[PDB]
Amino acid sequence: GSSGSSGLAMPPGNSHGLEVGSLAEVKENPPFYGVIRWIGQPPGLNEVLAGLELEDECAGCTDGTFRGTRYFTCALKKALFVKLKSCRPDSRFASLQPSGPSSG
Repeated sequence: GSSGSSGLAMPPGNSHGLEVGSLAEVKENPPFYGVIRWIGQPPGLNEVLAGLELEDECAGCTDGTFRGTRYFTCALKKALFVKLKSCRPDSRFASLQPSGPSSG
């Protein structure tokens, strides 16, 4: 076990903690940010693809449809699918103890 304070780490699993609902980041040329939506493998190519919904409307993306198979419901031009294995936890909106003194 790693020597720290925060646990819930499963490197042997996916990478750290990338699941539906949680924010993640993809390592590519265009630096963008999106939250996970659907995580699965289409009928043909076995690969954990986590559907990320881009906050910014970029021309070229889809409305949450991979290979003509809608997994979730999102806006138009704000759904980019990527390999979950090549994803990174996004702590852009991660909070830890809003206040110091917890003892009321």
